[PDB]
Amino acid sequence: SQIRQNYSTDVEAAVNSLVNLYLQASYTYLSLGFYFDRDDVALEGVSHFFRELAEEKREGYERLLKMQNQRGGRALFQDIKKPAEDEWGKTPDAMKAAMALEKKLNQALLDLHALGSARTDPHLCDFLETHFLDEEVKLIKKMGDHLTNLHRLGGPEAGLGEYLFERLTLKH
Amino acid sequence: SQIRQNYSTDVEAAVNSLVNLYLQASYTYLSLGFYFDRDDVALEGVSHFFRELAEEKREGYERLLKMQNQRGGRALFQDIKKPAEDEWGKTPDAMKAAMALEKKLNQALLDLHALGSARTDPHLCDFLETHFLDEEVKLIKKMGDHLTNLHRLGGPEAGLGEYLFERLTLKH
Amino acid sequence: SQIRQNYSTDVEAAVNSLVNLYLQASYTYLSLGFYFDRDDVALEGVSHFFRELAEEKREGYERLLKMQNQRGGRALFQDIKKPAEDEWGKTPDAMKAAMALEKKLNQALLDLHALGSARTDPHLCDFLETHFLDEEVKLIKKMGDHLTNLHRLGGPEAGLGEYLFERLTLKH
Amino acid sequence: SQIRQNYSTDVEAAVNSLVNLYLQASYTYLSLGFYFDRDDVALEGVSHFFRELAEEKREGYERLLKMQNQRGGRALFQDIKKPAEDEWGKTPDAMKAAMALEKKLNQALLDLHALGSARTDPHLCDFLETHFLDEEVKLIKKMGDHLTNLHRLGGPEAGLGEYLFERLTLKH
Ligand SMILES: [Fe+3]
Ligand SMILES: [Fe+3]
Ligand SMILES: [Fe+3]
Ligand SMILES: [Fe+3]
Ligand SMILES: [Fe+3]
Ligand SMILES: [Fe+3]
Ligand SMILES: [Fe+3]
Ligand SMILES: [Fe+3]
Ligand SMILES: [Fe+3]
Ligand SMILES: [Fe+3]
Ligand SMILES: [Fe+3]
Ligand SMILES: [Fe+3]
Ligand SMILES: [Fe+3]
Ligand SMILES: [Fe+3]
Ligand SMILES: [Fe+3]
Ligand SMILES: [Fe+3]
Ligand SMILES: [Fe+3]
Ligand SMILES: [Fe+3]
Ligand SMILES: [Fe+3]
Ligand SMILES: [Fe+3]
Ligand SMILES: [Fe+3]
Ligand SMILES: [Fe+3]
Ligand SMILES: [Fe+3]
Ligand SMILES: [Fe+3]
Ligand SMILES: [Fe+3]
Ligand SMILES: [Fe+3]
Ligand SMILES: [O]
Ligand SMILES: [O]
Ligand SMILES: [O]
Ligand SMILES: [O]
Repeated sequence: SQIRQNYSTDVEAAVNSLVNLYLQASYTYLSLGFYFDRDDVALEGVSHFFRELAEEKREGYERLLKMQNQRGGRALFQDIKKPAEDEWGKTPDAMKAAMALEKKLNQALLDLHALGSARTDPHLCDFLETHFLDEEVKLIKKMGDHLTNLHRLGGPEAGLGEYLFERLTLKH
Repeated sequence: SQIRQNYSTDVEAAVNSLVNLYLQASYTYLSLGFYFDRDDVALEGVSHFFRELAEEKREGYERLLKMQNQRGGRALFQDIKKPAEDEWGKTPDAMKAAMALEKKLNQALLDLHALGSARTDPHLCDFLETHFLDEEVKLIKKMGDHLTNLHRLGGPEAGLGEYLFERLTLKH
Repeated sequence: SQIRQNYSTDVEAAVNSLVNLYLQASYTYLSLGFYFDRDDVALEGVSHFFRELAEEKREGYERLLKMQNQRGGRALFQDIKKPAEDEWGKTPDAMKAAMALEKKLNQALLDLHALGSARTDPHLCDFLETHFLDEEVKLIKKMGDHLTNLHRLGGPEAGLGEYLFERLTLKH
Repeated sequence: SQIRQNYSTDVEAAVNSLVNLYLQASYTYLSLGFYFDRDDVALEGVSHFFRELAEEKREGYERLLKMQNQRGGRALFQDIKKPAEDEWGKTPDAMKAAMALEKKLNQALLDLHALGSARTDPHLCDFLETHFLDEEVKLIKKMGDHLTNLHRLGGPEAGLGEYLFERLTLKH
């Protein structure tokens, strides 16, 4: 590139990888989104929650792609692996799947910050600090709070709790 | 003071004491406030309730400090004792702790009115009558009502009741 | 915590410590605030300056407590040590006390950034960088400017300078 | 009176006395007001301060007269004693005269509250508590603050301080 400066081939390839990971997470959220709208699941607020996460994740990869172009990197796409399940169980299960996905995304973000820090790339570090890390922290805190409210509503009287949580906590 | 008039050294020192008591109650409410926002407690409305009480208590001590200055008293600060617990249990427990704290504040207010009455200080008596006593009565009535609603929602099906009360009674 | 990730027990405890330090500074500012409103001190603008600092410091600890909850830390409170003086002298003295307090807060902030940097916690580093460090720099620069204006107004004609500075520099 | 109830002849006569005292204070403030507008005194803000006090004191006696009528008392007027001085010196002197007058008014108010308390007349006590006592406290605190600012501006460079205080503190 006529423009590339302080932009290591390692960051470029790790950014390409994080992009595939965002694409895959978006895809997972899409699947959870339509799943909770099945006539036999029918939890509109849960469906909305996950549709919104698919949308947020898309913004993630679009922003990584834009930063790749701005630094003089070359985007390279791989296949997007289908989501890990085709049925997602009940709200607690789905929510725990989502937690696990967000934890993996967060680790991948932290790993890429560590790497850019190690290649003294402060622009890349700042970029992640600004557009990604706090977003992850806030979102994980929110899923944790959700898991705590579902747990409190679970046990013997499981079905009623799931209805109430979707109705009184999730936006529909 | 060039300004002090009918202001006994006893009232002045008791006002200093009530100030430390307000500081301490504010501090207790702060602690209850963040506690109910822990990812493993996650009761936003309860957290809001107690944050608001911390704020109200701060107004209390600021008003006592201002009246101290207006009467020609000298403020004197002591250490603020940390709250009595670091974990606050469930909503009923926290609410009973709050009740007990408010009852102690009310007794301390009544005691200071008695004392100013005994030093024939009608300004101090009126000041408490106007800015403190009815506030205490209204607030204790509210915590009592809350305790009655939690009791009605308690027993075997404890977790569900706590969710509903936070959702349908507390402002979030 | 179901949510904690990359959050060292050292940062958590140092955050708890910084919280007690903010509580203590807020308390010091409260004391300076009412002091300058005594009928025998009577410098409304100075009183306003310090009341505002008490308020800002409270925002500080509330933000640290919120970040503690978001990271999955557990808040732990200690006693709040009373302010170091009960009488604060003249504006120059108070202002130098405030400078010293802000310098200690700044060092404690820098130390905690160093520590999170050493535990490769970029979220914590960014958090301080964003909500604390520049605030400290701006405020210390402002107290320094104030000290320079008081010095210029001091010396033989001390009392007049203190009146003018409160009237023509501080917001009342 | 067809209306009088729980209204002792002692309160009635003490209310008549407090009225003459308010009339006299109003008269004193009138005198201080025009004095500071003499071409050879020429302190507009000081003049305004005292004119305003004359006005406030008039409201005082009008309110006592109205309450006398409402309780079924009979107003009785005596002569109004001329003010104690015809020349009032400099701002510090006038302000100390005003302080002394307000202290005497406050004592007379406290004495009348004590008396109505002793005749178990809660209406009269409340009336004073509501329309008089806090007004006195606030005003004395304000004169004290003023005296502190004048003192700080006094000494060798007396004339300049008096100009600045009238210009930068008093409303003109
Ligand atoms: Fe959307
Ligand atoms: Fe969105
Ligand atoms: Fe967005
Ligand atoms: Fe969007
Ligand atoms: Fe399957
Ligand atoms: Fe950085
Ligand atoms: Fe509030
Ligand atoms: Fe409030
Ligand atoms: Fe309020
Ligand atoms: Fe408020
Ligand atoms: Fe414990
Ligand atoms: Fe009353
Ligand atoms: Fe009253
Ligand atoms: Fe009363
Ligand atoms: Fe403010
Ligand atoms: Fe502020
Ligand atoms: Fe602020
Ligand atoms: Fe603010
Ligand atoms: Fe001392
Ligand atoms: Fe940064
Ligand atoms: Fe930054
Ligand atoms: Fe007027
Ligand atoms: Fe008026
Ligand atoms: Fe008026
Ligand atoms: Fe008026
Ligand atoms: Fe004379
Ligand atoms: O978004
Ligand atoms: O409030
Ligand atoms: O603030
Ligand atoms: O007035």
